[PDB]
Amino acid sequence: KEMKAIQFDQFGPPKVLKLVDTPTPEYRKNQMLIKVHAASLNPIDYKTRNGSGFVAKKLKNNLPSGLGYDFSGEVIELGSDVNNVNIGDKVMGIAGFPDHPCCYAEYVCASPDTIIQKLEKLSFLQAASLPTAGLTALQALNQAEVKQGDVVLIHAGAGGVGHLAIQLAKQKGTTVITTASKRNHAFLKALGAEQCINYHEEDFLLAISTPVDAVIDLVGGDVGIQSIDCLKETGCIVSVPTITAGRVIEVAKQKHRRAFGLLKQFNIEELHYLGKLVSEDKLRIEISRIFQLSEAVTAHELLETGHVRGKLVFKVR
Ligand SMILES: NC(=O)C1=CN([C@@H]2O[C@H](COP(=O)(O)OP(=O)(O)OC[C@H]3O[C@@H](n4cnc5c(N)ncnc54)[C@H](OP(=O)(O)O)[C@@H]3O)[C@@H](O)[C@H]2O)C=CC1
Repeated sequence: KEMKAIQFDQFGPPKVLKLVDTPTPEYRKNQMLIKVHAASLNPIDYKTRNGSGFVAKKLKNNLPSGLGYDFSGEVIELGSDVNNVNIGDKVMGIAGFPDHPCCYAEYVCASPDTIIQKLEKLSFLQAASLPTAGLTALQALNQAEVKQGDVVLIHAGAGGVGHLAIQLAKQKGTTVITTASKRNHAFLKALGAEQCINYHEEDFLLAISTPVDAVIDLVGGDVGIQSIDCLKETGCIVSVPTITAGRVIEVAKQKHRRAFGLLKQFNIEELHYLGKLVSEDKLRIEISRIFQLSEAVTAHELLETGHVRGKLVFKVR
């Protein structure tokens, strides 16, 4: 009943992550046990681990805790009352979201409501890299009601959510403006960005010629606040980081502009859709580095720089 898993005993720097022997998750009669093949990293992982996030509030008196929500793998055990999944099925989805992060591990417990069948053409690494980043990109674009003709500014275009959002926005027929390092300019142009603003070189507002219909703000804080000034009268900002969502919405209200937060929800139909695109080479998931669980500290140090292009992923098997 043992497995290897990454845990942390205290909130702190990346060094607090440990590869630990731990029991296999318990599963209820309506849940399943999954042998994990792949699990991707998201910033929420390091914000929880350093204790800054809202999820850290709930785990405060409940450590040690695992980490990770995105996973890919094989169904090994099934509860008595699970009807539509079979043992041996290859699956992809989210586990333990939000209060029981657990995917940096060899086995996870999951509900059939938070997984789908992995398409055959998808690799396990691709399948584990998609759920959080992809569902967020899509639901942000939908919250902004992006249509063909619209101008869309996507901050942090080279990252996990961004690089997908750019591709999805291009496929919607929108003019895509984005912010990134000079180093990522060529990468983002190739994915469909019309303009890549080097945000180190000048105020990004100065680089934007005309009022924008939507801002997909993936940085938040003062960048999100600043983005309000480039919106059209009818434009809206979707500020995705949760910690400054309220602040950004308030300043938008004061500027008489529409603003939204975003809380990623699991959607079977959307993830089916995103996965199909990836299998048909119509949407690229950029996996910039593949780690073993043994390298979790290193992985988290890289992720916390805030300069990861695309996705980092653990190959568990
Ligand atoms: N509320 C929700 O349901 C969700 C919220 N999120 C949140 O959204 C945010 C982004 O997520 P994710 O895409 O995974 O993050 P990433 O770590 O993958 O994003 C890294 C990217 O950010 C860019 N970047 C860093 N600083 C700036 C800046 N000041 N201006 C413009 N770009 C910048 C970098 O570009 P470069 O190297 O070129 O400088 C890099 O490519 C996170 O804070 C995350 O917690 C994510 C998923 C769901």
